[PDB]
Amino acid sequence: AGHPFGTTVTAETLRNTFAPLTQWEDKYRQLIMLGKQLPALPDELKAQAKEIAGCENRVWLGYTVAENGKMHFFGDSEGRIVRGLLAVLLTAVEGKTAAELQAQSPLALFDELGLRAQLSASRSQGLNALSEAIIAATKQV
Repeated sequence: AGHPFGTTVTAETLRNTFAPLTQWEDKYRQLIMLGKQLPALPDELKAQAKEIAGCENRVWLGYTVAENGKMHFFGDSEGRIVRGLLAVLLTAVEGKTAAELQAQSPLALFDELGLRAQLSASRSQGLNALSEAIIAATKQV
């Protein structure tokens, strides 16, 4: 269930890493490299994840809550770009209480990385679906 995002990889290392990349294709590649750091979710735990759907790809997204209220998220995806975008989202949300996550948008980091400006429109529906799954999970907790 475990992954590096939030712990060994953070919003500020993503920011420092993406900031130099001015060619958008370099952002794209960084996005893909980032998603290769996401470990494979075994079919076992894809079943305990809610299936979220964009316009081209599926993502799986689960969560647990420690007793101190912190939420651990986990997920997987088949497309490499979508694995990158999911890694960015996990970096944004991992380790936060339900209270802390209803404070800003889950997708603010995608803007901060310069990623939204050039992604296809179709991505926005999957991103927005991810955002509302997070919002919904904080509602359940």
